[PDB]
Amino acid sequence: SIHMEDPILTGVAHDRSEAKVTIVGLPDIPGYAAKVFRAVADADVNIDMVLQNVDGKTDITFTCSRDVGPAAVEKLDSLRNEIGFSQLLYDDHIGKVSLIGAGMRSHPGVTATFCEALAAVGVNIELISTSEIRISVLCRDTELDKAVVALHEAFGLGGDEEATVYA
Amino acid sequence: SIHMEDPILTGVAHDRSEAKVTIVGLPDIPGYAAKVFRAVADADVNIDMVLQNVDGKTDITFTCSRDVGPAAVEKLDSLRNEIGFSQLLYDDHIGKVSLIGAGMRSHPGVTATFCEALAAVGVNIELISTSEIRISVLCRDTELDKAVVALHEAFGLGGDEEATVYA
Repeated sequence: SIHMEDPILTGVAHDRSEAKVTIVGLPDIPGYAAKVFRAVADADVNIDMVLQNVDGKTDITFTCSRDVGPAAVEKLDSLRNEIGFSQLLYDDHIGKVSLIGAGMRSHPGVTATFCEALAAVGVNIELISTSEIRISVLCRDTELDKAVVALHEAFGLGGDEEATVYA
Repeated sequence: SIHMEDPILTGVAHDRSEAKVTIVGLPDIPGYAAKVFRAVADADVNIDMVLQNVDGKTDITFTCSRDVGPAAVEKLDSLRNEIGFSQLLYDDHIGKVSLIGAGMRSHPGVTATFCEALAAVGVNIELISTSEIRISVLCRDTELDKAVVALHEAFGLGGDEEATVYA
């Protein structure tokens, strides 16, 4: 489409078949995080919403599609000695809702308006990731439909044959 | 340039003047997270690497440029009653190193190779965010130069007048 000084919003996406994985109690020593990502690449699972958070320990979280969810954690567990973790967390009752677009990163107001919209329909955010081209949140599947609606409303979308330049 | 089935890597970026902000002890109730982002938008600070992690409480983390770092936390603190947090964390001795590109998200191996490269020069990852178009990590400023080098080496870049289609 239009593929400027204001952000372009091309749509609202949603995926109901999502899994959330947390590796708990990772040594904060160089090498260990890399093993986590190598294991996932070796197992051929495309991951998203990835983050690291803090003992001398750290946790890593990501999502992936449910269908490969169990394959992910198995691979991960098969390397419990080499990766130093104490626990693997798993949540397959969540879905991802997203604002797609471009140039979103210089306008933090978009993210705030994104969240204000979900809050207004009492949607709870479990994870959030943002980029130039996507703002995604992870929530329970029971709330995906009201989230999509709220987003469409808040941003004047749409078709989605519509795109918008939002101010 | 070239702006395919393999990822395009257009460069390695680095920014030494970075600040890391953590809002600690946020009520996991709809509305509060949105207040955090609204405060930042109101204060006109472009944020990045944003994440939410877990009591009934949650934490949010992000980065921004140092020059506006203190303005961020001030704004945040000015709303300590309305936002429910117990603590604000602040780190201005870190920098961001990034792999720029497109189509990176279907190849988790890139992220793993990214991390393997930093691990090999004993760089510690404090934050990581990934997208189709950027993989960034936050580390101490004392390690930025060796990180940039290691990345260039690992991915056959570059100029950066070079771009690569990596396999």
